[PDB]
Amino acid sequence: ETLNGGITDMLTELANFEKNVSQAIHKYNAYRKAASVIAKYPHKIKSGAEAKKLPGVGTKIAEKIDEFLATGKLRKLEKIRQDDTSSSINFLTRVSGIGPSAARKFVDEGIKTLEDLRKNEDKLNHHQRIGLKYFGDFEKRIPREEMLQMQDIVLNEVKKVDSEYIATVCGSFRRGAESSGDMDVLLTHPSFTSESTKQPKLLHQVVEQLQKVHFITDTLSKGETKFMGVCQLPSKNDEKEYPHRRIDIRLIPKDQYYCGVLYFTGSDIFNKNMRAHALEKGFTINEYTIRPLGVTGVAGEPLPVDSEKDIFDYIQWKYREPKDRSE
DNA sequence: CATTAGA
DNA sequence: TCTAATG
Ligand SMILES: [Mn+2]
Ligand SMILES: [Mn+2]
Ligand code: NA
Ligand code: NA
Repeated sequence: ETLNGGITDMLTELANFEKNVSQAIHKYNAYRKAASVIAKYPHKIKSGAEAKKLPGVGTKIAEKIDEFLATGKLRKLEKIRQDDTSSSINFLTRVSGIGPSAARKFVDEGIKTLEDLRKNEDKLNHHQRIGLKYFGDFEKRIPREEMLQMQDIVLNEVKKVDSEYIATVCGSFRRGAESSGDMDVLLTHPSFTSESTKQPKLLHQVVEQLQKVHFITDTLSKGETKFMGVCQLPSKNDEKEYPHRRIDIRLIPKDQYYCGVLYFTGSDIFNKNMRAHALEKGFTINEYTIRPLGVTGVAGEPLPVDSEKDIFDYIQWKYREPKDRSE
């Protein structure tokens, strides 16, 4: 956690580089397990050989471990960091919609800067264009204070549309968080569950409403169950217009709402930890259900969940407010 | 690990 | 169809 801090960090620096700049899933995969292992190890790695004993660490990495232990730096790491080609990628990759693959390609064609990207908006698909457009606003965090106004709105339309809808803004926002990166709204409806062959409009009508009033200003991707767009709080009585925010809305078969809600409320840790406990307590949890465990090794049969509680009760835990689902 | 765009 | 990119 700090005892092997640099080691794991340099390791991941290295991994990440293989995957993005290079397309070496293997080495890239290599750096990763090593990094995973040395991280666990309970003692201060004092040399490559010591490290070497570890599963995943071989000669290649052991050698890096040394140079780093001796000189508080690393060649390849100095080399890479400097490398403009590789920096370029690490940068373009910041555009929503641009991933490594496209970053490489662009770069090759010589598009390295944001500006290059502008002069060449033509080579960019919708997502990435919108991504390019709001690059600035997309990088900004969401002051909770705004999150509240946003939530406040979405709820009203959702409802105005059909009183039946149930919406819950999940995420860190949910968990108290002072600011969030983007807004996740989980939605479901009684007339939509596990069997009942969809009702795509269900998702569609809200979107349309939301757009109707100008909260959604753009669409990145809309499917029959998961809409991914951009929103904005009405720039009041001018002088202060609000930054463009990322928003995601997803339809859930009402029968698996809370499971989802549980899940997207995180945190990653609260999750696992919740997950591991349900295991002892003879079950299993996942993005959509909780199935009692049978002794034959495994077992199924989706228990009936009516609120976040039921999940709790099932695994027989203490209902933990979202506020404390921090780990 | 699943849902969407795109070509 | 596959393959990229988000989360
Ligand atoms: Mn989020
Ligand atoms: Mn999200
Ligand atoms: Na070994
Ligand atoms: Na990106």
